[PDB]
Formats: sequence, C-alpha cells, structure tokens
Amino acid sequence: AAKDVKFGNDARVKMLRGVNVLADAVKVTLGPKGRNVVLDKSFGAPTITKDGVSVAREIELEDKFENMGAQMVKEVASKANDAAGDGTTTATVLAQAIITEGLKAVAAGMNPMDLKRGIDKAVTAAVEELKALSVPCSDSKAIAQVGTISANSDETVGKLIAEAMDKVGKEGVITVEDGTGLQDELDVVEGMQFDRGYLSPYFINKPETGAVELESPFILLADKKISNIREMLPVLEAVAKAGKPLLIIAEDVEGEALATLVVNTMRGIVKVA
Amino acid sequence: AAKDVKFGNDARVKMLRGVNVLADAVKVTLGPKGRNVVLDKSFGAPTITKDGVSVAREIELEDKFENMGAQMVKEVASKANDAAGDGTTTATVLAQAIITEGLKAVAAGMNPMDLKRGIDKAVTAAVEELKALSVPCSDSKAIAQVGTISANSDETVGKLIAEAMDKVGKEGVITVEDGTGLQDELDVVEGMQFDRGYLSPYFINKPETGAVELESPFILLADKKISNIREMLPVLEAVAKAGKPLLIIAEDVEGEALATLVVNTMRGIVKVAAVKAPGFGDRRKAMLQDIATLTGGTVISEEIGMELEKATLEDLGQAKRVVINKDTTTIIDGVGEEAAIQGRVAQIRQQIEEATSDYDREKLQERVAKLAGGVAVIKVGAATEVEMKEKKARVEDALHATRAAVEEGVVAGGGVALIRVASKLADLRGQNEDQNVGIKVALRAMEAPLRQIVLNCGEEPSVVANTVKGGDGNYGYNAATEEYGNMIDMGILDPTKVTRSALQYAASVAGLMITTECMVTDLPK
Amino acid sequence: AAKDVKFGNDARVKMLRGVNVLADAVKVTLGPKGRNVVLDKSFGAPTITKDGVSVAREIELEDKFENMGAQMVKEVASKANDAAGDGTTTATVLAQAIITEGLKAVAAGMNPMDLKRGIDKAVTAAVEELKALSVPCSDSKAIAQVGTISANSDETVGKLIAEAMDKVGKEGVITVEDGTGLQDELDVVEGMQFDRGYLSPYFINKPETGAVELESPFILLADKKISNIREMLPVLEAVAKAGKPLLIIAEDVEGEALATLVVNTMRGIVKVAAVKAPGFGDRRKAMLQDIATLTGGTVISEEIGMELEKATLEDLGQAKRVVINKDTTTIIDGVGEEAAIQGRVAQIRQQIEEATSDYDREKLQERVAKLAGGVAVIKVGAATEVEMKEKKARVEDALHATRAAVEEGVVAGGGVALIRVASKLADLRGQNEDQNVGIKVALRAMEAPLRQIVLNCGEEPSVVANTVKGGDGNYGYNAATEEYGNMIDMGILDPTKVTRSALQYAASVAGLMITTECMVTDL
Amino acid sequence: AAKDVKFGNDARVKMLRGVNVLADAVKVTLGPKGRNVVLDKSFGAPTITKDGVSVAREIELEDKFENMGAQMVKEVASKANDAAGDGTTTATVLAQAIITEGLKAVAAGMNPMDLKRGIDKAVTAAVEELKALSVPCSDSKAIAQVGTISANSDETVGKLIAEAMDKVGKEGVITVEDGTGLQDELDVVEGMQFDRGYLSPYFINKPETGAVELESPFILLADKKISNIREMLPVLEAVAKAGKPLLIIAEDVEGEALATLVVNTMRGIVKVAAVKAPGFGDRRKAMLQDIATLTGGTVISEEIGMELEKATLEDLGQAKRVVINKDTTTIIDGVGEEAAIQGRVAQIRQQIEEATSDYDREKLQERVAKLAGGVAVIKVGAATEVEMKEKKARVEDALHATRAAVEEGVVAGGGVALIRVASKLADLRGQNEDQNVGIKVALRAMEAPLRQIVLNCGEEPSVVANTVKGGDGNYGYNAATEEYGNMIDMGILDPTKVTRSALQYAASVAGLMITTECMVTDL
Ligand SMILES: Nc1ncnc2c1ncn2[C@@H]1O[C@H](COP(=O)(O)OP(=O)(O)OP(=O)(O)O)[C@@H](O)[C@H]1O
Ligand SMILES: Nc1ncnc2c1ncn2[C@@H]1O[C@H](COP(=O)(O)OP(=O)(O)OP(=O)(O)O)[C@@H](O)[C@H]1O
Ligand SMILES: Nc1ncnc2c1ncn2[C@@H]1O[C@H](COP(=O)(O)OP(=O)(O)OP(=O)(O)O)[C@@H](O)[C@H]1O
Repeated sequence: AAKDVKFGNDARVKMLRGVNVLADAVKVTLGPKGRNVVLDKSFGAPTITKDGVSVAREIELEDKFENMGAQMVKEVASKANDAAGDGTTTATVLAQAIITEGLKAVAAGMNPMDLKRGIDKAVTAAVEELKALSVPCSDSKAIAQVGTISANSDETVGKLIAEAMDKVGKEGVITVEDGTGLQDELDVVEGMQFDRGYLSPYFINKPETGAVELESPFILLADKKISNIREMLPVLEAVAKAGKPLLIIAEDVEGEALATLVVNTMRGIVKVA
Repeated sequence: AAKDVKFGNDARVKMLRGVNVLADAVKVTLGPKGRNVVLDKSFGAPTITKDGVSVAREIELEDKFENMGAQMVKEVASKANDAAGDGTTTATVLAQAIITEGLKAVAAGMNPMDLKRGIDKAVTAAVEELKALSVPCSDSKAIAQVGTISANSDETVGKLIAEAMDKVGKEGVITVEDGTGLQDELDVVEGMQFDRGYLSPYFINKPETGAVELESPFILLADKKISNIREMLPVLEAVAKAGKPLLIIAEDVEGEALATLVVNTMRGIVKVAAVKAPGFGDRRKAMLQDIATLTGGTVISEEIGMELEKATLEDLGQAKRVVINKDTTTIIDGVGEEAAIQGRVAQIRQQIEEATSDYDREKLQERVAKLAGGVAVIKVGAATEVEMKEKKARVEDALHATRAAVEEGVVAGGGVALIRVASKLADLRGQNEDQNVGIKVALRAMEAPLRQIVLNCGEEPSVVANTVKGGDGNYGYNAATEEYGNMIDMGILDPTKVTRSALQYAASVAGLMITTECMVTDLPK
Repeated sequence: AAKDVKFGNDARVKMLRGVNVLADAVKVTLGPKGRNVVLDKSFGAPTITKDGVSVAREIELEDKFENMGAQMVKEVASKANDAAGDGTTTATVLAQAIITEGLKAVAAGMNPMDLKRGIDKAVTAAVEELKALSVPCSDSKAIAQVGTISANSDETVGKLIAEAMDKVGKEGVITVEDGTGLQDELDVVEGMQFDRGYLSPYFINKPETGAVELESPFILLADKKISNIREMLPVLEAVAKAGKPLLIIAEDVEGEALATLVVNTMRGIVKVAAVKAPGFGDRRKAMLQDIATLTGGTVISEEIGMELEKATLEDLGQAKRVVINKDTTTIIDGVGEEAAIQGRVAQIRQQIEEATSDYDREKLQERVAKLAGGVAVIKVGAATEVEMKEKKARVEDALHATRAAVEEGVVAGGGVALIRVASKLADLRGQNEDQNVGIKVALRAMEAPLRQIVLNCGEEPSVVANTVKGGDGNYGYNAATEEYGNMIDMGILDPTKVTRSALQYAASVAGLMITTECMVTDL
Repeated sequence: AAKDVKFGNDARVKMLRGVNVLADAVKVTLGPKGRNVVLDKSFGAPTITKDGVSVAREIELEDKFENMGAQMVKEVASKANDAAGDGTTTATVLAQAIITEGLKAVAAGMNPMDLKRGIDKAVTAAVEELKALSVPCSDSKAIAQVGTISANSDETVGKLIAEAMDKVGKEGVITVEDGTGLQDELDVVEGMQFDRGYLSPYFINKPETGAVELESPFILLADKKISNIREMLPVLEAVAKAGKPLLIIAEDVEGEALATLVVNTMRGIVKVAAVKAPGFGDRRKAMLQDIATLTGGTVISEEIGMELEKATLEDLGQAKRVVINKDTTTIIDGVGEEAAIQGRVAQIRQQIEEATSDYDREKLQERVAKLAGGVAVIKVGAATEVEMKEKKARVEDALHATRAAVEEGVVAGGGVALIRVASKLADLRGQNEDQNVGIKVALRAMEAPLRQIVLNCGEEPSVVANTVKGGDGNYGYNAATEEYGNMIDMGILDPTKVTRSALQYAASVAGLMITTECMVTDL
C-alpha cells in the first residue's frame, strides 16, 4: 500500500540507530572472550550462541528504518560470510566503526560522495597493504592452527583438516561426514566435484545443513534441457520401484519440470535433486 | 464507497506536497554524483539504487491527494522513459521546477490557462531551439560515449554497442543475450524484427526483464483470427509431445483463446506466447511469407482454405531464439535456409523495381532491409549471474538510448543543453503578463537539472550555473572530475531525443496539472 | 513571554485573514445601501451602528497574527476618524484593497519596499490631483447635500446642519447632543469655545467618546497659578455642597497636588474637571475676563487681591452644560447675564475700533466672532436609546463632513473622485518596474470604494465601475436611485479633506503592511 | 527549581535552533531590500519596524534551551546598539554565521577553545585591517550618503542630517522627535547638553526607549546638597500647583529621602526627574550658572544665601522640552531670555580671552561650543502612528551612523569592507590547526552580511559574493540598482565604528557560544 518517505539526516540517524543495534548485538560476541547472546526461540529453550551469523540473522527491528539499516548491514555481513566462511562479527564491527564515523562526519557537513571516495581509497590501500603483509599458509602447522581457531579453538578439528589437506594436497577435495564411532575417522576415495547449485531451494533435505546429502542414490546424466516432466515420468517410476534417492544432471531445467519436482518433493513420494 | 473532493488552492497545495516528495526522492539520484536511495524491500535486503525509475516506481504516499500528485508526476516520468529510454530523473526534476514555479504563480493569482499557454509556448520554442542545437551522432565515438554514459559510465557497454552499431549499420537490429564466458561476445546472424506486442502481460517469463525470451521454440504463422482454442488444441498437444516453447503469430486473438492460453500459462504445462500480425492486407501476407521462409514455417489463412486444426510439427516454423519485447518481437537464428531467404530477398527487390506507389515501395524496401541486414547479438560476459543481469539491463537501456541518439542527434550532456536553450530564448515574450510569467517559469526551470546535478556534487549550484551560462557553446561542469570544460571534448553527451522528450512531458504535465482545480478521490479508509 | 515567530507568506496570509475580517466588518457599512453592525457591550445594550470607526475599534481577534493584522488596519480607521471624523469606512476599504493587491504582487515576487514607494508616489500624485479637482463648497445647499450624504441620505440632517452653519457661520462651533423628543431640534444659544484639552486622561467620563460632559457645571477661573492645596480646598469645600460639578480653567494643571488625591477623594459621584486657558499673559487675562463675564463669574489675580478663600458660590460662574474634548473645549450654555454679555460684546467692539495693531485687531476680531457666533446645539430625536445613539453618530459624521467641506472643499461622491484621479494617473511611472506595479496597485485599489458601494447595493460592481470609468467629469453611479448621473448635480458630494485623508492614511499603513516578512507575537 | 541539563550536541542543536530563529527574524531586515517585522504589543498597536535590535529584543522562545541561545545572540544586537546604534542586524548575522560554522567545526571534532582563540585573533586582525582601510568622512556629502544608506535608502533623511551637521557642527547635539506634519522639519533651536544620566531606573517613562521626556518641564538647579525633605518640599509644593513637570539638576541625588516617597506620593500623573550635574566645584558652579541663565533660573548656593523656601515659580527656570538619557542628558529648548543668553555667551567669550590656562581655556571653549551649537530638533513627518515610529527609528539609525562616521570614519557599504579585510587575512594563521580552522570560520562568516543583503534582494548570493571577491578596492554590488560598481562613488558607505563594533561583539559572543558543552535551564 502507501509508503513512507524519509530523507535527510533524519533518515541517516534512523538508519544509524538500526545499524548500532545490530552491530551491538553481534559485536558482543566478537573474539574468543565473546559474551554469549541468547536468541529467544519461538519453541523450546532459547538458543544461546556466540555465533555472529546466528545472532545477526535473527535481528529485525520494530521501526522500519532502523530495521532496514540493520537489514543492509546484516546482508553485507552474510556476503562477507559466504565470500569467506568466517568473520561476520569482524565485518559488522568494521562496518559499524566506518558508518559511525562517516555519518558523524556527514553531519559535520562534509561531502558524503567525497567521504566515500576517501573511504574506498583508504580501503584499497589497505587491501594492497594487507596483500603485501600476508604470509603464505602452505605449511601444515598453520593450517591446523587456523582450523582450530575457526572452530572455536578446537585442536581436533584443525588436526583433522591438516591430515585431510595432506591427503588430497593443496587443492584437493575435502568433505565432512558423520561417523558412528566416538573416534574421528579419515578416508580417501576417488570422487567428483563440480561447481553447480540446486535448481530449487526446497531440494535441500536438511535446511540447517544447507546441503542435499543423498546416500546410495541413482544418478542420471543428461546433456539436454528437461522441458517436460513426461521425460522424467519413466525415471520417476523406475526410481520409485527401486526405492532410492535420485540425482539429476541436465543442461537446463524449465519451470514445468522444476515445479513438478518441487510438488513431488512436497508430496514425499520421491527424493529428486 | 463514498468519495472526497478537494478544490481550489488547497487541492493544488496537496498536489504540490506530493510532487515535492516524489521529486525529492528521485532528484536525490540525479547525475553521476547522485546519492543512493534505499528502497525498503518487503523481503530480504532492501534494494539500494541510483535508478530514478526504481525510486519513482516505488513512491506512493499515505495522503490520497499527495499520493495522486506523485502518481501523475511518476506516470509522466515513466512516459518519458518509454518514449526515450533514459532521463526519468531529468524529466521529474524539470517537472518539479515547472510545477513549483507555476503553482506559486497561480497562487499569485495569474490565470492558470494563460500560464500553461506561456509554458507550452516556451517549451515549443525550446524544442525548436534544441533541434537547431542538436549535433548528429553518426560517428562511432560519440555513440560509444553515450552508451557509456547511459550505462552509469561503463566504457565496455558503450564499446560493445559501438561494434554492434558498426555491424548492423545505421538502422540495424541489436539484441542483448547472456553468454557463458567472462568475456563479452558479439555475433551477427540473420534474423527478424517486427513491431508487435504480446497479447497478455502474463506471457512474460521474466517480469523483471520485461521480454519473453524463448530458446529453440516452435513458431506458428497464421493470418486468421484464433476465435476458438479448439484450433489451438492440436497445436498444444503437438508442442506438449515435442516439449519446447511455443510462439504464435496470428491476425487477431479473441477473449476465449487468450483466456485459455493465460490459464494454461498459470497451469505450467505449456509455454505459449502469442503476438499480433503486423502490417495489413497484402503487405502483411507477404511479410508473413518472409517470416515463414526465415523459420521454415507456413502461413495459415481462411481465404486460402488452410486451417489451424490441421497442424503438424513440420508445418510450424522454428528458430534458435525469439524475444518478445513490450511492443517488438525479434527472431534470432531461424532454422530456414539462407538460400531461400536470399531468393525471397531477390523477389522483393524485383517487387521494389516494379513498385510504383511510394508507400508500397518503402514497405518493400524496409522488408528487404530487415531480411538482408540481419541481427547482431551482444552476449554479456562477466563473472557472476547477478552482475550478468545488471549488465544485461545496462546494455538494454544503453542501446535504447544509443538508438535514440542515432535517430535524431546528440547534445552536450550535463544539463547544459537546456541551459543553452534557456540562454538563447530570453527574449521570447507572451501575449500578456500571465503568459509572460509562464515563459519565465519555463525558462528558469530549464536550469533545474544542472543545478540539481551540481547540488548532488556538493558544490554551489548558483555560481556553477552562472558560470555555465556565462560560457557559450558546450562549456559546462564535468561532475565526474568536478572540473569545468567542454563536454564534447571529454565525452559527456546526451541524446537530443531523451532531453527533448523529458522536457516535453514535464511541460505537458505541468501545464495540464497547473490548470487543475478539482481533485476527486475516495475517503481515507 | 514566549513569542511565536512567523515568516514570509505564513505571516502574510495570517495578516490578510485578520485584515479581511476587520475590513469586511467595516465595509458592510459603506454606501447608502450599507447595513448597520451590532456591537456587543457588557455595561449597556448592544449598539447598532453604521459608524465605520466604531466597528473597526471593536474588532479584536483571537488569532494573534490575525489580531496584529486587524490592529494595524484598525489604525487606518482610527487615524481617518482623528483627522476627518468621516470616511473611516472608505479609508479601511482602501487599506484592504492596497494590502490585497500588494500581497498579490509580493507573491508575484516583486520587491515590497519598492511597492511601498510606488504606492506612496501614486497617492502623493493622487492627493495633488484631488487638490486640482476639488471644488469649493458654498451656497449652503452644497452644505446640505454634504450633510445629507454623510448621514446615510438623511435630508433632515443635511438641512439642519445647513441651518446651523447659516446661523453660527461657517466657522462657528456646533455641538451635537442627545435629544428629548422624536424630532431633532436646533438651539442657537450663547456659549464659549477655545482650543484647549484636558490635562489628565482620568477625566474621561463613562462614555467612550473621549469628551467629558458636565450636567450644570460650576465654573472657576484663574490667571495666576495658586501654590498650595489649602488655598483652593475652601472653593472645593463650597463646591462640595454647592450641588454642581466644578470645572476649573487655569494656565496649566498639575497631577501631583490635584489629580492623585482628587481620584482618591471621591469614587466618581460628581466629577471635577480642570483645563488650560488659551493664550498667554494679557491675552489669556482677556479671554478669562470674557469667560467670567459670560458665566457671571470673576477672575482671581494678584493685582486684584481677591483670593479663592474669599470666593463664594455666587461670585463664581455657572453654566448649563460643558463638554470638554482634547482638541477643543467648549462651554455649551452659560447663563451669566444677557445685559452684561451684551455690554462686554460692545466693549470689545470699541476695543476693536480703538486698536490698530494687526495682532491685536485679529485677536479682538476672533473674540467678537466667538462671542457673536455662540453655540449651536442639535437635539438628536429618536424613540429609543439605540436609535438615539445611531442617529447621533450619523449626525456627528454629517457635522464632521460639513466642517471638512468648508475647510478644504468637495468632490464627486460615491468614490467617483478617486476613480477619476486614478484614471488621470494612468501614465504615472516610478524608478523601476516594481514601483510601477505598486502604482498600479494603488490605482486599482482606488476603485475599491466605488465597487464596495455598488456591492452593498447588490448590483454587479465590475460593470458599474467600468461604466463610471467610461465617462468623464463628475459623472458617476447614484447608488440611492441605482442609476447613472452627475454626482455634483444630484447632490452626492464628498469632502476633499475626508477623501484625501482616507487615501493618505490607507496608503501609508497598507504600504507599510505589505512589506512585512516576519511577525512576532505571543502564544 | 528543577534544572534540565543537556550535554554536547543536543545542547548545541537546541542553541542553534534558537539562534537561527532570532537571527532569521533579524536578518529578514538586512539591506535596502530588507523587509520590516511586525512586533506585537499589548499596550499599543503593533510596531512595523526594520530596526534589527528591536526584533532581536522581543524574540523570546518557549523552548528554554532555544530561548537561552536566542538570548545569548540577542546580546550581540544589544551591545552593537549600545556601542553604535546601527549595524545591529549586521552584528546578529555575523554572530549567526560564526556560530554556524563554529558548530560545524565542533561537530568535525575541533577544539572549541582553540576555535574561539582563532576567531578572536582573526577579528583582532580584521579590526586592524578596517582601521587601515577606513577613510575619514567629511565634505557633508559623505555625511548625506551615510545618513541615506543608514535610513533604508532615504535621501531626504540623509540631506536633513547633512544640514543638521552643517548647522550645529560635526560635534553638536541633534535630537530626533515625533513630527507634526507629513514632512520632516529641521529646527536649530537653543538648548543645552551635558554627559550625565538619571539616578534611578524608575524614572523611565512609558516609552521603552530608556530616555525620559518631559512636556514643558520646570527647571531647578543647585550646587550645594540640601539636607532635609522639608527644605525642598515647598519647591515641590510650588511645582505641585505650577502646571509643569519638575527636573532637578544637583550634584548627586539619593534614593532614600527622595525616590521611595516620590514613587509612593504620586501614581505617575506628572513626572519628576532628578539628574547629576557635570563637573565639580568651580566648573560645576559655572555650568549651573550657565544653565540657569539659559532657562532663566537661578542657582542656590551657600555663599548667596538665598534658600529653596524663598524660591518661587518665576525665580526658577523653565524649558519647552527635556529628554534625559543615561549616556547624555539634554535640555532641548529653554526659553530664558535671548538677550540674557547672548550676554552670557559674550561674557564667557571674554572669559576665554582673559583665561590662559590650558584646562580653563579648553573647558571654556567647550562651554562656548555647547552654547553656540544649540540643539538640532528633527520633526519626523508621517501620516500615521506606526509609520511615524518606523520612520523615527530609521532616522535615529541614520543619526547614530553619521555620528559613528564622524567619530571614526567610513568604509565601503554593503558588507564589501568585511569581504575585503577577509580577503586580506587569508594568510592569517594561529598556533595550531584548530585555531586556523577558527580563523577560516571567522573569514567565511565575514562574507555573511553581503550574502544576506543579496538574499534579501532575491539574487543568488553565491555568485554575487564570488564576483565581489573577484574585484578589489571599494568595488561591490549596489543592491538598490542590482548592479556592480564602486561603493564609494554611488555612496553606499558604512561607518567604520559600526562595522568594527558589530564584528567585535559578534565575534566575542559567538566564539563564546560555540564552546558550550552543557546547558542548564528550567523544566
Ligand atoms: N560526468 C558527468 N558530468 C556531468 N553531468 C553528467 C555526467 N554524467 C552524466 N551526467 C548527466 O547526468 C544525467 C544522468 O543522470 P542519471 O543517470 O542518474 O539519470 P537519467 O539519465 O536522467 O535517467 P534515469 O534516472 O531514468 O536512468 C544526465 O543529464 C547526464 O547528462
Ligand atoms: N446615494 C449615494 N450614491 C452614491 N454614493 C453615495 C451615496 N450616498 C453616499 N455615497 C458615498 O458613500 C460614502 C459614504 O458612506 P459611509 O458614510 O457609510 O462611509 P464613509 O464616508 O467612508 O465613512 P463612515 O462609514 O465611517 O461614515 C461616500 O463615498 C459617499 O460618496
Ligand atoms: N543600496 C545598497 N546597496 C548595497 N548595500 C546596501 C545598500 N543600502 C544599504 N546597504 C548595506 O546594508 C546594511 C544596512 O542595512 P540595515 O540598516 O537594515 O542593517 P544594519 O546596518 O546592520 O542595522 P539595522 O538593521 O539595525 O539598522 C549595511 O551593511 C549597508 O552597507
């Protein structure tokens, strides 16, 4: 319906209030001495965590403008997350510092475009200086150390990543699985990796894991577009008679086949990814 | 329900409040130093953009009267967008300036009808002066420059448009596609273009793209009206058995067939897109024969005896790709043999030779032109599918602005075009004091875009505008480097068509809406 | 206290709303078709008055900015009433029109100070054109016409004023008072007049007219200033049981040893007034002797030696009525002795015959003119109280208009003269374009009284104004007969002093009022 | 009382909002295109005034923090009016500009103490540059130009002031008073002036001007201080029925045995004033004798032996008018005897010829200068009351500007001089970077009066300021004709005292106000 327009330093201060709220919530958890943040869950016990990703993802404010400044900072925090894998709290703390001093400077009347030009000039110099300052991590010991630090100071995880990196070399493929035994296990078996995502987000069996894990599935290889699901009807019949998950590799998938597969997955009769 | 009327200067001030809100929101983004505007999205992250189109389309106010003043200015801004391809912010800034000074003058008691007569007199003189001031853009370098400026100062897009412009000549066909590689690609293949829109807006596969893009579709050619869908039932069965998108070209489509096809499209069982048959009579039939030759299809007519029910997969034409724009449909890499296309070209060239009527001869000439020149395809190359879609949109509207510059001309951008037009029209008078005030309103309001650009740069708009007025010719203020100079030397150019259309529609809405007294709307409920 | 501050067009439209309120209340009384306005009063009954200045004075608005606008325009009517006593409604309408057109021109972006200069130049030229266009008033028939037109087309009032000016002369004093029967009466009685005012503003009686009246006053005179209260207390003491209010005429009356304790002594049952004596030295002694002989009293002096303690009730003078005004103090009717009054007049006549100095001759001739003219008293007849006050106000307006006519002259009535002198100024130009716009504002506004008269008639004002502008000379539109004719020949005359003062004051105030950007008031 | 406490930028933005309110109300009156402001009054009609200091004074805001900001800026206009009487609007605009840019620099994180030091250093250097750039005023044509420009481009005012200084000399006393006709009148009458003030603040009359005026006062003089009230009661007693207000000139007047019971005795009908006598001993006796002869009165002394009880009304002096001000008390017109006044002037002249001591010669020459110069009285002609008050205020501003010009000098008008001395100070630097930022704040603020004048014209202030900065010398932008030219040649001149005082006071107050972190007020 009708929509509210707010501009000027009033909009900037509403937005700054929002980003201050979000950055407070997630910057509480920064570092190894990061204080716990409790996300009050709608069901059961409230989840308590020091995960900046988990804390940031849940923040949304009652006022629309504060909410939406928080939304932008959270979105770029998640952009730094999936770009790297860690450092959401670091990204949000840096964002809060830069935005606080920047909007304070803009309220002092300095030109925001020139101010941004100064900011990105300085961060470009910072990026090149950091590249010059960077130390290679080809050795296994620093690999184990960074794997430890990333997993909340767990030496075992960094260790396992170290033997995995030794096993598959510098640019090999490493995949995590669940083991029945209490001890950690490591194996090397010939496999495949190719960079393609799922057609639909509903194909994920575990939304918390974020990946479609299928055990003993039938894999179909196709170089043609699946325009109609009638091509997939005998495949569905065969995989339902056999009774195993189904994986499909095709050139393109049109709206019809994808919608039918989404309906089938909602039905619970086949597992098709 | 019941409805609330407001008239007099009260309605005009509610209207003015609304147009001030909308024009503020969109004029923040004017120029290359346009400040970001954040559109709060109902889901996920908000879209932060400097696109005056996106900001304007988003604005709607809580008060009905302010809302509807904003609706009027937004609608005429979008009208200038579709007419030209760019310059919504320029159109809205001009509209705000003219409307502000005009409503102020009307509150000073001058006759609104005479004031509008002054406004449209001044803008008619401005259009004539801008035509006189326009510089042709037949050269490739200014074409690349305007393609760059249209796509937010991207030299690569202007470069690609330049090579496509060289490929297809002065009036050729250029179409944007997506490429797999990170590098940009350019190809030239024989194709088709005809100016017809989709039957229904739901036929668009991508509402954000706005065009129906079908890859390897079956094309049906018909010269008869599809009154019943029972004629399309065997076609639907065949295209569902084959499993490809379907394109339909027919004379007319009635409510029954269109409704059934729309229902099928919500069903998701078939991809059917229908377009009208362009042209009329014998010219229509001949060009449909040309399209059938291009795609290997067959034209179905009631007068011949051929029926739509007797449809086989061989009879329908086929092509590698088709794209249906708002009112234009193009075909890329048709299946039909190039030798048959050359034979058809020779036949219509002999038709040109035997042509005696000027209209028929020019129709045959444009037919042989579209059959012989072909279509250039620019495949966007980048790393991410996201930036793929933004660069595809940038190439689209940049090439639209580029062809706008090509068809009419180009003038030194940065708003100095209207500045020079205003400086060269200071002596235009009106038949009385009211029309004279209208002239003065329009002349002082043509300086609004340059002032707004400079204001977004943070400088003082008054001194910069006075210095630009003091200079003569193409001398103005480069906002990008924040330095003065000649735009043509430094490649800051705007199509004559976009500035002319923006000014014309801004003056149109301002004159049409200054003379508004009564403002009827529903009660706030 | 906290001050609300408004800027630019906000302040200007609040001002204009207040001005429109006040000037519409005033303007519904303009012309012979003008309608009376009922003014509320708490102490007495409501007053149904057609007097413009009364309505203008009593307009006080709740909205403080509109209140300031109304007060500034009310100053126009007050100053017009001060200078002329008639034409307050014309002055207010002209002020409204100048304000409206000037605010339109300001909204058109024109410079307001230049508009004020243009308005003032146009009005200076228009006053010069009125002086050129003015016709002297004489024959006592033009006087009757002026009186009738000034009194809402009341011919009896015009004839009565004409008879009064025929009796006491064109410069003799005339006093309008409440009547006794239904009919107005003319009494050419013996009295005194002198241009002096009251010393203290606390001498104002219950009426708001500003002139204090005494019922059968007791007259005391002096040329040498007394020293102590105790020398003058016995006189008051005698007056304290005389029965008659006391009026003292002296050189100059203090506040310290008279005013404070004369306020503190009584609560206001019977009032005591003190006034200055005109002239100085021998002349002042001469007028004091003349007034004492007129009232039958005596003058205390150092040379005589007779003292206020020795003065009795019979020694001092007595009058039937005295009305004191700031501009001029007049003793209405003093009994004295008619034979003694005649003897004093004759003695002053041989004083004229003996004297040869120009100053002495002119002052003695003023003395004999004042003594022979006497006082004309007009009894305003009406059936009820509010009708009496309304008719008294109309007769007062007629009197002031006739006096303005004899002082300065007459022109065409019904705003025709302003129309003509505006037409004659169509070529007037200033230093720049904004001043020319102000001149045009003034010229357009000068048409406003005529259009307002025609509006009060109910006819279309624009066609009538265009018709009147079409002709020339004293041709205009008689509102009473709703038809076109010669203004002078049909008897509709306006005092040139009244019209000139109205235009000047409206021009000054409105040209100041259009130039305001800010207004500062309370919350 | 509960005190609201605000800290830092909250207090600073509340202050700035109040400052913007007051300084905008003031700044809409700047320049020849400046517009009047309507001030509400309860006792009288609203005053339409262009006087900047008045608009500054009656700004009082509801928001207590904004009120405090407005009061601190109002101090700028009040001090400018005190020192110079003109340029209050310029002072307020400069104060606003310094406050605005200094608060911007504070929000930029710079040290406010250092900003204040930089501002004060820049303003000291700018005052030196103004002294260097100042041109002496003479020829009586520059005087007319100064008067005209100071009075909103009123050439009649400038010519009248020029004639006044040509009559009574460049150092003679001139008094501006309410006129009687529509035209201003010049009266070179005989009077006295002396630099003394009123003893008690309860002597202030109904006008808020701070100078108490007396209508035909009665003069009493003394050199030896009296002891008891009873010795002086008969004099009052005589005055208590004389008719004229009493002005006493003595060595030093108490509050105990005069002021309390003179307040308690009368309620304020006729006012009594008491003032100090200039000089001491023989000099004080000499000026008392001179004033007594000017007014026709006598001086009581121990050596003479004549006592106040023996003094009568005829023995003491009398004047036509007296206006008493704290800075200088002037007797406007004392009748006395013209032959006696001439004889006293001649006697003082042979006293000059006989005397040879430098102090005696200079004081006797001051005596003859005061006696020969007399008093210039200017009757401010206007049609109505509010026009009279506005024109009187403008003529007062012109008078104060001309006096400042003859005291100190003139510079280019229209803020051009401030522009030039800012350009000459572009190389000025302080002890650190924050002081340099304060200097830049001051220099940018000196451009503000010119840009505000141009804004009141309605032109683009930035291009006009840049054009004026482009030129050199007295080249500026004549706002009246909206054209660029030599400021001296077309006569736009500003008193160097006015400009220097405005800059100094705006600098001091604004440099103090930019440095506030906290504000403590009521709830
Ligand atoms: N470097 C530059 N210096 C000066 N003016 C420039 C420069 N680059 C672009 N402009 C001007 O800025 C305007 C372009 O602004 P912008 O791209 O934000 O919007 P638009 O072209 O008016 O339309 P839309 O917002 O609908 O895309 C044009 O008037 C163009 O001439
Ligand atoms: N019969 C008439 N025809 C035309 N004009 C008339 C007639 N009678 C009076 N007038 C005009 O009307 C005005 C007098 O009306 P009115 O007395 O109500 O107003 P005023 O003189 O402005 O002052 P006030 O209302 O205070 O007495 C004058 O301009 C006079 O010329
Ligand atoms: N015609 C003119 N052109 C340019 N500047 C002018 C002109 N007339 C006056 N000025 C300038 O305007 C100022 C005078 O305006 P104004 O009198 O309103 O303000 P002020 O001197 O600061 O004090 P105040 O408002 O209290 O009288 C001076 O700076 C003077 O030089």
